Amino acid sequence: HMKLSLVISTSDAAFDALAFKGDLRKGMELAKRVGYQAVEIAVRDPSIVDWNEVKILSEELNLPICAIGTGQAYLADGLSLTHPNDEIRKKAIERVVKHTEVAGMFGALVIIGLVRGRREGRSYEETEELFIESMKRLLELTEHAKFVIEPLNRYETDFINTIDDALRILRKINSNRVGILADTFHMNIEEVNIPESLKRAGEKLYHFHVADSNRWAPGCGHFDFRSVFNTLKEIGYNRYVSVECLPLPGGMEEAAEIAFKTLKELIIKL
Ligand SMILES: O=C(CO)[C@@H](O)CO
Ligand SMILES: [Mn+2]
Repeated sequence: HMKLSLVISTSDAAFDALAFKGDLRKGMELAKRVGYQAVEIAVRDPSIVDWNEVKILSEELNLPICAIGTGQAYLADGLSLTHPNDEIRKKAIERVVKHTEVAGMFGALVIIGLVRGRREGRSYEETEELFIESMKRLLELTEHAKFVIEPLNRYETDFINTIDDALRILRKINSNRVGILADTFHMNIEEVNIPESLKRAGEKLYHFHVADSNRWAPGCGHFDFRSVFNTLKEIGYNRYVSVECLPLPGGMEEAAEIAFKTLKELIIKL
């Protein structure tokens, strides 16, 4: 009952509103043509996008938006939920609230990846406490939003690198509106035994990102997707499997097609 989704890259609408709209339309039409059941997007600042135009596009194509990424809020705007400057922490929370407003229009998950920030020379314990405070604030501020924490590899952050790191935090937050997003590219570096890590996540696995070991289309590296999909079946995972990969080999369209074929075969034989 798993469903396949495609992450589509979009230009920043502040830089070029027409480019954003063009990228989005092209990406959603590509997704539908290949066979994906939903798309996933990433936006830096939701306040500059016309979301009713996006919803019309989603309706016309019968293509839901299943998740909204937030990482550029950190990479471009320096906003972090654990920033040592409480003013920036507040601005980060305010930004992510705007992401939840968009997510509510689509029934989408809000991804908490890089926007959580890094240790920045501090103890893990302090960073974790600040993060939990910020997540609790986000939950107090929202009635329906659902969040997923994505463990990322050591080169992207030193805060939450493993599924176990995230499960520990979920137990402290204590809300079913926060779960885990596992990403096979990141797990290939950070997890000891990936099937075991996913069993530990269990019901807390709310979303799934796939890319091969080199972050190319699934099928084009050496990651063992077979064992992963066996485990997803065993834990009863029935939500989205979202392709978040480099446009390789051979560009965005070719990568999306290769990814779909690889994943579809695994799912159907499972
Ligand atoms: O995996 C992610 C976002 O899901 C980060 O590495 C940024 O691409
Ligand atoms: Mn990811």
